[PDB]
Amino acid sequence: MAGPEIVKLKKILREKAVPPGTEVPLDVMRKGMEKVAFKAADDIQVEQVTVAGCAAEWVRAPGCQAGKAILYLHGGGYVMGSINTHRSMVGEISRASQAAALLLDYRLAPEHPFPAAVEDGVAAYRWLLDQGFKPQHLSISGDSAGGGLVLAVLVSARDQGLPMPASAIPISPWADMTCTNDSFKTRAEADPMVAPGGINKMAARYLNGADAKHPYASPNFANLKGLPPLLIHVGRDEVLLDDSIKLDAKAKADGVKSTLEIWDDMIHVWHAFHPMLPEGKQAIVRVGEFMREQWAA
Repeated sequence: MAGPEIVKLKKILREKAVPPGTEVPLDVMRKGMEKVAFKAADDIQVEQVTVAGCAAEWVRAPGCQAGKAILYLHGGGYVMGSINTHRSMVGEISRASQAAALLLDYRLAPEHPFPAAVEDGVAAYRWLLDQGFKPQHLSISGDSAGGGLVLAVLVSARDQGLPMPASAIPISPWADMTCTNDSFKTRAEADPMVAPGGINKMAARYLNGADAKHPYASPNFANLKGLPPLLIHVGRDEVLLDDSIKLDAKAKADGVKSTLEIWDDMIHVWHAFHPMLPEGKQAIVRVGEFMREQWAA
């Protein structure tokens, strides 16, 4: 039985979102998301770098432990989103985890379709390793499309004989490009956050004709064996619930140490609304603890 903050939030999201079924230009969507992006806390500091040909920032909250890093892979359907749209939540994750985060501006579709984002994520993880960061001091985290891409980067890295990080935290991941999961209807009406055709257009654009079941496009179909300990966050009120429930079971089957938390009443990447959502704040804290626990073990 729900908190007033998530209830005032859902209404605002319903009010401010584009009516269903309506088809918005890509560059309007890109600009929309840029332009309402939260501003990072004033005590977050940032450093521009280029990694594997991409723009990135090191995002450093206070408390950052020397020698630790998180590779962060932002959300946005694989077609939008940027360093700017995610700096605020990654800042808070850096805060809870006491580790600096590398926030990658990875290649976006449709200008760069799949596997470009995966090539970039793996190339960044490699670069982290060429910098000196030890695998046991690493973590990878990502929301939505960034959440799938986390798993995809691991399968791919692993497949290329790269050593796995200490932990991985997909947040509301999209790990099944087919979008055929039951929670797409059972959960439709409770979710203010995601429409498709909306989400289907994104997959169409990312894939550009490629197998929707490719392990690296959709890791719910991947051989997950060897992957590091996982924590998967998802909200009960998202159409993408089933992605996480199935990812979790996939990881379990494949011998992976996985932990699924389904947050009651929560929406898609409710972490991003931390400035006014007690639950956003709490779940980020939790992402932190998990990282440090696995860096503890």
